[PDB]
Amino acid sequence: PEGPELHLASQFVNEACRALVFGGCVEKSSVSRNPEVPFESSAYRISASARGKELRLILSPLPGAQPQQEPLALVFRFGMSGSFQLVPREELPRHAHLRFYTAPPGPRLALCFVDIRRFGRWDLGGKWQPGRGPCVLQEYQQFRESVLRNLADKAFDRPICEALLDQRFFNGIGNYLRAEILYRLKIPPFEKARSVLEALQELTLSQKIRTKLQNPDLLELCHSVPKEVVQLGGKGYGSESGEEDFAAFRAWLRCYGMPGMSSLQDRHGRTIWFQGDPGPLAP
Repeated sequence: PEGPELHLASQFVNEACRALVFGGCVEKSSVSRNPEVPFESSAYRISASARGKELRLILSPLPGAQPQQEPLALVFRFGMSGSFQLVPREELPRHAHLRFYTAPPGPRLALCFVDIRRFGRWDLGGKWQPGRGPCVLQEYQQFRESVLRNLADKAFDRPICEALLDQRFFNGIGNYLRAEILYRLKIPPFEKARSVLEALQELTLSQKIRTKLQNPDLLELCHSVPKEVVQLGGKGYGSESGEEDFAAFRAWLRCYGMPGMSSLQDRHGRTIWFQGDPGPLAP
């Protein structure tokens, strides 16, 4: 999964669990190799936050809840088939590996982490993945400055398409986004990353409008392009509107997996999509 989905998923969890009160223990499927979740409360709330390709659940016991329980945070990485679903209690998905049950007041619902391929993972604690840079969606300015400040790093010796997948600098950017981003500026996927960014290393609003507005740079699109998907996905995550959502996503794509577009393999075996010249560092 990539940036936008984790953000939309975090949005779905919050709006769905806003008035919901959960109770009991956090159940994990026996087959799952992920860690058990030491947690038990008669009444607790579930909120979510997203950063890059990670989602953080926070379990917060309500005042008066028993037994005594400190708030617990869990960080998730979805993987190929990872997802969060809110389902009726008697209708648990076959591959729900982590479940949260609602308290007696109201219908019996279950917030489940569904993942048939078990590529997903979660870790106890609320700490994000070590070394991952600022979120390109929520922390744009910190993201931009971090990249420019560390241009001398060996990561930018790599071709631009490979550097975009580096979560240490482009946290939230994945396979389809890098294809769409590079396509907008028609930048060859195999140009030296530093070369593409060297020019970017204070203008007034009137000055930015006249020069910077109609000519967005690479880093600007690293934030605005996935932001287009967020405002494309709407409140579709976790709904029955799955079919119509993916239809809008397919129409939004301009390069990735599109007819007429070229495709190569980076050093990681990941397929990069582009149009025209591959670049001086193409294998």
